Amino acid sequence: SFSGYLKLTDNVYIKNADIVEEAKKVKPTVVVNAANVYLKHGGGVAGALNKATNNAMQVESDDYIATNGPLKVGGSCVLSGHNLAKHCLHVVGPNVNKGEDIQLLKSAYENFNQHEVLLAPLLSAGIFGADPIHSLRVCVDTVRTNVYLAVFDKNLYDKLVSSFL
Ligand SMILES: CCCn1nnc(NC(=O)c2ccco2)n1
Repeated sequence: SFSGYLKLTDNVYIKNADIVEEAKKVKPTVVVNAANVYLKHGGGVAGALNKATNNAMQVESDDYIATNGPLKVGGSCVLSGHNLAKHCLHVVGPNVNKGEDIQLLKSAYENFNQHEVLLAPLLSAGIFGADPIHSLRVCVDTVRTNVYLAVFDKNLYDKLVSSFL
């Protein structure tokens, strides 16, 4: 199962890890992708997860969008986890760099409650432009299921742990 995580709360754990390497090692039931509404996995966590699937995640995602149209900011869809997990839960956190409502971050984390255990990144962090300290606080105050957070950046991981209330 998951190893080397620091316990933050009853149900939230955190580790300085590359979520792709973590997914290949654990092969969890659910890996969360930091998706956009179009499921265009170009960069950040999405670009890295997609590259690890040899673009199979993008091919599956384009078929999903062709059939269903875009997701909502704050929404999600369950697709295959390919070689990384049983399932990938593509969750759209607000992208502050695109002027999206930061208040939708709680709605985005509510998607995690439909899964008993997940390997996940901090939503809206990184290239999505939100403050990761705020993302972690919304995560702990919203998610009730078991969430194993992988934070790629060591310096950010240390700041998140040392400032956690
Ligand atoms: C790229 C280094 C790790 N990192 N990942 N997301 C962030 N972002 C921030 O620290 C930030 C954005 C708005 C306020 O603070 N840093």
